[PDB]
Amino acid sequence: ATNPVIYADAPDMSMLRVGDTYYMSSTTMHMSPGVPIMKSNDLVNWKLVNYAYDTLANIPTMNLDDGKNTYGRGSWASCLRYHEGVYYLSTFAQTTGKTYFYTTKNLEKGPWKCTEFSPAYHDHSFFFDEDGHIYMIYGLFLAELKPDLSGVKGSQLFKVNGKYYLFNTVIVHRADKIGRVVFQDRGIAQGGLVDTPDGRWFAYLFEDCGAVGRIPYLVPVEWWPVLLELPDSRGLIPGIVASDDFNRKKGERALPLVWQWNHNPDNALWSLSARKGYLRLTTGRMETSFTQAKNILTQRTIGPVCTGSVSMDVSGMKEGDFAGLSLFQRKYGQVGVKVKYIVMVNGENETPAEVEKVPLNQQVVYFKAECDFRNKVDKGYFYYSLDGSNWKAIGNVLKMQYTMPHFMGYRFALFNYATKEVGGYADFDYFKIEDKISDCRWEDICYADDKLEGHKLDIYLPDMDEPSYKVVVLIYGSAWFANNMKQAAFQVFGKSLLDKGFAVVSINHRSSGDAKFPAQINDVKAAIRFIRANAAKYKLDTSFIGITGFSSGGHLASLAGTTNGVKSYTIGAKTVDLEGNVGLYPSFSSRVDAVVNWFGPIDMTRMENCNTTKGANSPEAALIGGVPADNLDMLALLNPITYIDKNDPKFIVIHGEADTVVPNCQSIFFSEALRAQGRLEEFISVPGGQHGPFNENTLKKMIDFFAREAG
Ligand code: NA
Repeated sequence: ATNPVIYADAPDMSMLRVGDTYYMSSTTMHMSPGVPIMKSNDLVNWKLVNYAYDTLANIPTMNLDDGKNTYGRGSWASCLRYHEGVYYLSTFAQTTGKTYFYTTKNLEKGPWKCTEFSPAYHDHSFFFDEDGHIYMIYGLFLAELKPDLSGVKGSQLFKVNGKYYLFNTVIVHRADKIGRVVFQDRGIAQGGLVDTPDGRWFAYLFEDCGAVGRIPYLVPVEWWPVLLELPDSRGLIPGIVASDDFNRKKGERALPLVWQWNHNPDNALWSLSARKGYLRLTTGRMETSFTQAKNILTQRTIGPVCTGSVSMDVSGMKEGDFAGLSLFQRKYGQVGVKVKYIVMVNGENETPAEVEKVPLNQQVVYFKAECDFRNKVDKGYFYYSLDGSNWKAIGNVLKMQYTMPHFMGYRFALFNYATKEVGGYADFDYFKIEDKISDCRWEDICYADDKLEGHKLDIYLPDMDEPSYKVVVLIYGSAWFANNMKQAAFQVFGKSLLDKGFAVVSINHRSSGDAKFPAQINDVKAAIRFIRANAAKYKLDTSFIGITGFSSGGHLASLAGTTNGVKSYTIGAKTVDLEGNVGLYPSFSSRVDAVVNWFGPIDMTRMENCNTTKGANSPEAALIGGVPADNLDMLALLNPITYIDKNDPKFIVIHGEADTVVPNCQSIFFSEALRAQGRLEEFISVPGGQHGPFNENTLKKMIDFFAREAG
């Protein structure tokens, strides 16, 4: 029984009481239907009962025609009143520069008598006075409305106890006929007064809580007003957001009130009688933009965490169509079946970005979208699935940002649109929403105390519920040039390790552009230090931490392997701090228990023709910030062979016979040095070859090895 009383995007509240009931209008801007009315009995448990209108206007901006929109605009702050048996609801819109008035004797069922006129009065608060005139404030200005509401002859006005209090930081204006600071706390502003039958006062207001949107707040009021002891809440399901099996009894609302379209729907192109138990979105138009697509169906996202889901059927789809689930704003995130490949897109940046792509060989497919708003971390994880339960992660994390436009919370979104060919369809069996979260995925976690992307890692647990998981780290091949390719490492190893029962931790390291060696190994050891220190939190059994990587990721994993317990080292004139002071957990161990090295470079003194150094242009020259031939000491210091001993971990080195960037010989140099001191478990020489083209058998041996050393 706490605040926020609604952890969801319900901005520009206009609230009132009528007996034992509470009512509240709201802003959804460019959604259809518009101006949602919500009912409550306790000020705590809310539910949608009605909307003021279906569509606002039949104009290109509102209809998403001719590449035009009205995102952020549409129906804005409304005014809700009850006077002598009739409910009175007003809003305005810059989308048509008009003010609209709606009246009914039953706020839940209707019907509405409607009127409209120009201009739009900005955040107007109309009021019935006991002098018998209908006033209206806005901006601030005062004026008198006509009787039949066909024209005129965050302001919210309330007369209490024969004094006029206008709400607008919150700033109340008192007056006897028709100025202080009353609240200044986390910018929780805009609203008015509401009383309880027993005479307790509250101020209904909202905060900007980031991605989730703009969330209602109730504050107790004492008497001037001076800004929870209310019944127990039962969340926002099914009041504000609900699941839908898309099954309808005789004469039932076709779409629960929880549903609102993006802009004016094309009501020709969706149906619930096409396939009984299924929603069928059909295409009408070829699009160049996701946000110019019609018949995107939506509910709100909810805090503090949430998860949406769907089941689809792709048989109907045509060449170039794209239908799935979205976390939807300007900076959106998709996951769906494009034509068939399962695909994620990340539209954070201007151009959309297809991240990962799996082929589909079924027609029934599932999707899931998670949201972590907890302390405004504001991240969206997408998954797919071919099955009821077995959820396969896909693509990067969506770093949600509350942008303007669309000036709205992130919504779940069912979509299906064409790029090449119209007529195709996509069935949806159900939509499912829950206030739970898996917490089997944390991406873009900082393992040092900085914002640098070089110091970011992604955690992944197996979804098989177990108190703790043994860890395996992934480093990426970049020739030490990338600080941002931990996502690529996951797509290669991730799934296979996860099925065996391993927690996976792909990490980033600072590029050779950012810093020079030993920055790269300093980072690896810091990521590991972080894992142990935060182990309890992410259910990580750090009795075992494996580590692996391809090319430079193999190099760094190997160098990590041989330097267990090594603080520094000195060859010739050159010393090199091998552990570092990157994070804030130097207390903890940077050890690893098992290494697998995929065709990593090792000895750059024999990198060229298995003999000599390379030029000042080669990746190793960039890594040390110096010309290899003349920095022969430093090349040995970053060589893992240097640090091999009997009590180092077991290794598995793997390398193709036709690898044209890192030769054969590098791995063999390493495996011989190891095996001599009993460290090499297995050297694997793939006849195929090539720097990556990594197969069923080689992959399976990685798993079986990590499993043997872990148990
Ligand atoms: Na050693």
